[PDB]
Amino acid sequence: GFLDGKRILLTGLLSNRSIAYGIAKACKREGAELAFTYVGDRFKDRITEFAAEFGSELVFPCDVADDAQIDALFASLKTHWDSLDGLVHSIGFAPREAIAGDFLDGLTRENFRIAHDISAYSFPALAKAALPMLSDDASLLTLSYLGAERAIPNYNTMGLAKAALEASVRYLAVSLGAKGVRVNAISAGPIKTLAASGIKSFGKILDFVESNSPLKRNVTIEQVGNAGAFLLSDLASGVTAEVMHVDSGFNAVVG
Amino acid sequence: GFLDGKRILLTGLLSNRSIAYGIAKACKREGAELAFTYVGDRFKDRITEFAAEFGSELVFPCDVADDAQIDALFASLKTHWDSLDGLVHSIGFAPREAIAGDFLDGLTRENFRIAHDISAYSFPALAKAALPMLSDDASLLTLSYLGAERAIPNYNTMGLAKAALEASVRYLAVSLGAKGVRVNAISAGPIKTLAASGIKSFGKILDFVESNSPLKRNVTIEQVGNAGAFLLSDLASGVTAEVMHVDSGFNAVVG
Amino acid sequence: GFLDGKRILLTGLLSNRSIAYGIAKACKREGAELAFTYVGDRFKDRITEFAAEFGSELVFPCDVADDAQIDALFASLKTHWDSLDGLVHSIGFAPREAIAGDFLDGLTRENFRIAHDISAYSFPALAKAALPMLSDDASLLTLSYLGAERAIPNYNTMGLAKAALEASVRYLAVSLGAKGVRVNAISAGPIKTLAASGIKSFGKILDFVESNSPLKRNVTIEQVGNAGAFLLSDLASGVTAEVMHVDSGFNAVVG
Amino acid sequence: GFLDGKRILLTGLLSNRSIAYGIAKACKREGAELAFTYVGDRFKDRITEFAAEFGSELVFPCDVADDAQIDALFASLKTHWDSLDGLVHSIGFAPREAIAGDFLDGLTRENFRIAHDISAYSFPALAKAALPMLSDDASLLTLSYLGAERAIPNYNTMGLAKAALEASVRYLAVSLGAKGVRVNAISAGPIKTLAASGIKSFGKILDFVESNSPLKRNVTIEQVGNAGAFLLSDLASGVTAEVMHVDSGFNAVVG
Ligand SMILES: NC(=O)c1ccc[n+]([C@@H]2O[C@H](COP(=O)([O-])OP(=O)(O)OC[C@H]3O[C@@H](n4cnc5c(N)ncnc54)[C@H](O)[C@@H]3O)[C@@H](O)[C@H]2O)c1
Ligand SMILES: NC(=O)c1ccc[n+]([C@@H]2O[C@H](COP(=O)([O-])OP(=O)(O)OC[C@H]3O[C@@H](n4cnc5c(N)ncnc54)[C@H](O)[C@@H]3O)[C@@H](O)[C@H]2O)c1
Ligand SMILES: NC(=O)c1ccc[n+]([C@@H]2O[C@H](COP(=O)([O-])OP(=O)(O)OC[C@H]3O[C@@H](n4cnc5c(N)ncnc54)[C@H](O)[C@@H]3O)[C@@H](O)[C@H]2O)c1
Ligand SMILES: NC(=O)c1ccc[n+]([C@@H]2O[C@H](COP(=O)([O-])OP(=O)(O)OC[C@H]3O[C@@H](n4cnc5c(N)ncnc54)[C@H](O)[C@@H]3O)[C@@H](O)[C@H]2O)c1
Ligand SMILES: Oc1cc(Cl)ccc1Oc1ccc(Cl)cc1Cl
Ligand SMILES: Oc1cc(Cl)ccc1Oc1ccc(Cl)cc1Cl
Ligand SMILES: Oc1cc(Cl)ccc1Oc1ccc(Cl)cc1Cl
Ligand SMILES: Oc1cc(Cl)ccc1Oc1ccc(Cl)cc1Cl
Repeated sequence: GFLDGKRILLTGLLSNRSIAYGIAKACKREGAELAFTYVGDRFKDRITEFAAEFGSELVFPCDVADDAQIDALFASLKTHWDSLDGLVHSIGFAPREAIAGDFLDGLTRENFRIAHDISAYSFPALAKAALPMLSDDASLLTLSYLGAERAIPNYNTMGLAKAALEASVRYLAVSLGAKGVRVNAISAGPIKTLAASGIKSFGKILDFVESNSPLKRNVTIEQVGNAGAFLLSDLASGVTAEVMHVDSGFNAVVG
Repeated sequence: GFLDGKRILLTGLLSNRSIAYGIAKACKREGAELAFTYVGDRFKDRITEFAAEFGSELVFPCDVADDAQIDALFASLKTHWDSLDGLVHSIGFAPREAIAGDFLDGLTRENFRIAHDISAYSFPALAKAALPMLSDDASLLTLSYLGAERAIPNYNTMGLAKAALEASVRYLAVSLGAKGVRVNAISAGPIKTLAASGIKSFGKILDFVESNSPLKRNVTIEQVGNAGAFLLSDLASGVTAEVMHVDSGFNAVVG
Repeated sequence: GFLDGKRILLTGLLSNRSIAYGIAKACKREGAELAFTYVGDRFKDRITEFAAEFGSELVFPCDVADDAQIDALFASLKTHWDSLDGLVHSIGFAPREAIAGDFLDGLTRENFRIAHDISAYSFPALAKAALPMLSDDASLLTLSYLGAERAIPNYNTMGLAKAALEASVRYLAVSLGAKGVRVNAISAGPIKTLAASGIKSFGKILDFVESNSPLKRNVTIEQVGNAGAFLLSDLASGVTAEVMHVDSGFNAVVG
Repeated sequence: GFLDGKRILLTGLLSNRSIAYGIAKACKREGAELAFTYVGDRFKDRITEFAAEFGSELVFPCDVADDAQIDALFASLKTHWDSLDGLVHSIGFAPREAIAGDFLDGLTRENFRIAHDISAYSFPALAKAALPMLSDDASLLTLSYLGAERAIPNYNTMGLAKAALEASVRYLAVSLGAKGVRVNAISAGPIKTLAASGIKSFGKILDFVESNSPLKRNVTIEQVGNAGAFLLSDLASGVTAEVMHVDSGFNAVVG
């Protein structure tokens, strides 16, 4: 495949419906060696099964809230890999009331801090931590959503963080571009995942996109996965600082 | 003027070259009643002179880092005004190494938190706090910069925060829109202010914009001031969730 | 008013519900001297009444399809005015099948040519013809629609033309910017006008915008009129190459 | 490869330096069957060599200015293929004075018409003509430039046309989306091609992009070729109505 010999670290793989899971499957198919992260002592079993499922024994704990675990992540990976080719940032979180009902109702300084801490800062944080062992043609990938660019019901505080996330894609691309590293994001359409359950009336969003998107259909973690695999490969060596919509074209219309 | 009888609160007035100062002058000229905020026990004298200069006795301390001062601000304002017609958010801050040289060099979880805390969160924070005494045709205004949408040298972490700020403009517009309140931002071109001094090689930016902007000239706090006065007025009752460029058109070209 | 002593030529005034009519009323109120154009020998009477209604005797024929009438327009205006301060381009047209049903169904080389000829080319064309008699602080204004940036049902070929129109705003801004002339567009929300009648299911669009816009209301020619007067005035001397949304914020949300 | 069994028609292949040539090479590598078009009785020899070079005997004349040749193109192709999987629109033209010096100097109704006729209309025109023989998972691709979104020196009239082209990408995506057809564009960075020679001071642009792009390097027809191959493949089945930048990230920065 077009990822033969590429070593890729994936975050955010929580279940077999996770976006990170879709990307992992596509990357393995295209011939990459994978490494995974998990959050919390408990999930170690579930993620190891997933890793083994993709032919990997490399799993590392990393709660992006903790600077310690982040530095430890790449110190540990370095004992197995001396060169990192790909990094998949598929991580997001906000207190649930900050993504429910009215934007102001759920707004608190703490909710704001957490949402941006975990959903935005973590990307460039991981990048900075990985820099020393990044190959010269390395590719960094993150996941964003249309809510960053336009106001979407219930998305609220998460929207602000995503806007920051996308801005970081650009500033990262400039900082790491000299070395030859590319940084991109995929703005994915709605997908029924674990995290998606916390967004109020997510079903309304799925129905609406299926009805109004140009392709009249929702996207899959396979379609997002393939797009991700492409951006991580040398096929996209001309692409950086890009926010690529994988949403059946929904962003481009007025529903 | 087109602001006769409007009561407007302005933050960020620090010196006579401040953007907030430009907006203040324009609003007064168009007939508004002004109120001001200052940071730190010390600046009370300097801001009181400015307030008097605009025919106001209303100055209140407000460090947007402190929830207490924010709640106290509108509690105090309520003893003078029972109705707030306008709110000007002209506030920004990041640790200086976070806006110097390389994006990653200046990136730390703390620098990130501070920048977003003060430059982004504070806007919707003030909005939420002012909501109870906001008129039905009230208008909220904030200041942003091209660095949110494109990667600008040295702007770094501030770019991420501004992106979040612009996103909050949209989500605020939806939340307060029902009541009839409008929320907008002005994306101002570079202006030699106090804060601007902290941006490395700011002079290079001024020269470049003057040379490459369609109008071949930099903007003034009077031009930003007038635009702000417009957006705060009923003349712009059809405008909300808008990021208006006041930058001599620089954003629309490739220099 | 903030347009005292400004001489402004308005195209597109067809009925008292026209956007151009809204702009004219606002401009007169703020103290401008107005001049008007009409299409076809017949409408001369109706437009002269309107002109008189705004205290003007200056009406000139100008079918923007004809280079002759365009050059003649400013030759004639020059006999009354030696200096033009403002130009309002409120003109649009496409064959009706090109803005009905399916995009491809209504697509023909001729329909394409006409739509772009009248709706896009005419703006920079009028600009070029007016250049010799334009003041140094002159302001040019055109009207666009969200359909240029996103696909809107039935707008079809008109969307392509508007996209070109908005692009011309930018290139015009660069070309005339040196002299000191500003070029802008207002992206207006849906308004029940004569032309609007030709857009299939225009009523559905009005209802949708009223329901989903942040301000939960449609815009008026008065609100667009005021925005236009602002952009035409020195109050907006810092603004050029801008496409300003006057649509109750509709563009910024997902409905 | 990921294009095994796909039948793709390519326009715009003029020299081994053409963008279409880069795309052709990448598609063949990934396993597609190719067909080519040429303009003018004369170039038939040169294009047949190129086609043979990619293992194809299918070349058809098509001057997109002529409705006749366009209809004849797909009538002829239908005798060899009963199903078209891909269409590559790599065509552009404007009278040379329309892309030299000042925007207004080169502006004439005729120059405007031609530029939009050949560079914008031709895309949806070809699409409509190909519709009857398009497969349900077909993918259409066109080439655009940053000049559509921002004012670039000398690009002038071409910028307007590209803006229209990108708008057509969106309306096309909606019209053909129901059937399952995807429509996308690649916004390519500057590449030294035949057409590029007609843009005044093209060398200045190449140097500037190489110096200021995040990757500090210009792009190749191979990099654009790969991106194009991706968008034409099922790997990108989640992507439509997208304008993908392949420009080393240049668009995302301020140089
Ligand atoms: N699911 C969708 O419809 C959709 C659409 C667009 C964008 N996205 C974005 O895609 C990304 C991945 O979400 P998903 O939908 O694949 O979901 P998912 O819920 O299956 O996984 C989200 C992951 O985030 C991780 N995470 C949360 N807080 C963390 C922390 N403090 N430290 C480390 N990891 C943490 C979880 O462990 C989990 O693996 C998120 O940024 C989400 O906003 C999702
Ligand atoms: N100066 C420019 O060229 C320029 C360009 C675009 C945008 N902006 C934005 O305009 C706004 C005004 O900045 P300016 O350049 O006019 O500068 P200025 O330095 O005169 O004012 C900035 C203000 O921020 C205030 N501030 C900082 N930390 C604060 C805190 N914790 N609590 C409350 N207030 C705090 C300061 O007291 C000061 O009054 C900022 O948001 C800035 O990003 C400025
Ligand atoms: N009404 C809306 O909802 C809306 C929304 C967005 C944009 N617009 C834009 O507003 C502008 C004016 O539309 P309106 O709604 O005020 O309409 P209106 O229907 O009352 O007027 C249309 C105008 O087209 C002009 N016109 C047509 N062919 C012409 C030609 N060959 N030469 C000169 N003038 C010609 C006429 O003078 C007429 O006044 C158009 O560019 C339209 O696209 C309208
Ligand atoms: N080369 C660049 O730097 C660059 C960058 C971005 C976008 N583009 C776009 O890419 C496309 C191809 O440009 P290129 O640089 O690969 O160039 P190229 O000059 O080698 O090819 C341009 C093609 O236009 C075609 N063409 C011209 N007039 C035509 C007509 N009347 N009918 C049909 N076809 C006609 C010719 O077949 C020619 O091969 C154009 O749309 C151009 O705007 C080019
Ligand atoms: O960004 C998302 C967008 C959609 Cl449409 C669905 C799920 C998303 O992902 C999240 C949603 C809420 C929280 Cl709290 C965390 C995450 Cl990761
Ligand atoms: O945002 C700005 C943009 C420009 Cl071009 C110039 C000055 C700006 O204002 C600031 C810059 C840096 C910091 Cl830390 C704080 C502020 Cl208020
Ligand atoms: O552009 C418009 C957009 C809207 Cl929502 C309503 C009216 C518009 O104006 C026109 C619409 C169609 C044609 Cl043929 C001509 C014109 Cl002037
Ligand atoms: O769009 C382009 C952009 C660049 Cl940077 C270089 C070449 C381009 O393509 C053209 C430019 C001018 C003409 Cl007349 C024809 C074509 Cl095909």
